Amino acid sequence: RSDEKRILSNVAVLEGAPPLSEHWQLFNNNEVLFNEARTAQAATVVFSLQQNAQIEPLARSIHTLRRQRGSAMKILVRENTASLRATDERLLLACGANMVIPWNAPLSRCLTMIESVQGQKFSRYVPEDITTLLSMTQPLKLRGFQKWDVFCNAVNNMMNNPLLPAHGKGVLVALRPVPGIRVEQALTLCRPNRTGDIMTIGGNRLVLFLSFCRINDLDTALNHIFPLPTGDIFSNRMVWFEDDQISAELVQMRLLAPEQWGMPLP
Repeated sequence: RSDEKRILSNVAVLEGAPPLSEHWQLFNNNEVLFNEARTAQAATVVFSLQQNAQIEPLARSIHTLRRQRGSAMKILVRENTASLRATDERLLLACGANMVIPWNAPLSRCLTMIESVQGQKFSRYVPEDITTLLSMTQPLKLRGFQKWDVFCNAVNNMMNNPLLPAHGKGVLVALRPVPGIRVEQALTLCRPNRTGDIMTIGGNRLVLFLSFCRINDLDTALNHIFPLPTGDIFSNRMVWFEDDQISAELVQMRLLAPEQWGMPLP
């Protein structure tokens, strides 16, 4: 029947202690724990975080578990060594973890937090593609059309990522089509070939983000993405190439009603 009371945990979480009840099961590492958690349903899964190199493989495992097992499972990250940055915490929580047990919390407090998550159902939306999430902490790996909010999020995660270079992150360009063309039609002509080049449609504008592109190279970039001259497709264009200008424009973009958000044609 139900595995709601079952606790699957890496050995490191109990800091040397044996299983605390008949419900606890211990695993020598996060790989064997994850493989077991794959067959669980409503169980508590407690991964151990030792070093920063484990963040991405852990993000992938949490993501796989949340998407494939559903909302009943409680997925916890026990930070054993002081390593988790605020950005990587945001990533792990967005991938499907209910809670992170920080390093400075002793074993007794760790045990209190494990009991606190019981009966808690995961109600947050988790994106299907892990690259949508990894774009929070890693350079943009998305390409092509993205829904307005997903586009806004990816560009915003890029401006706020402290590991990225301060300069030349790319160019944000909002293109307005000529009277005879709808944005949905202009979108079918928008075919970027580079990873990091994404676009969206909304409020009668085609909005592109071109990674590592200098402002002087914008026309060159646009000539490669479109098979026809951009002057024949679009009447107007608004460009932002400085971090403050891009961030200021993402604020104005986030004000667009979902009824005004466009989607690609079938």
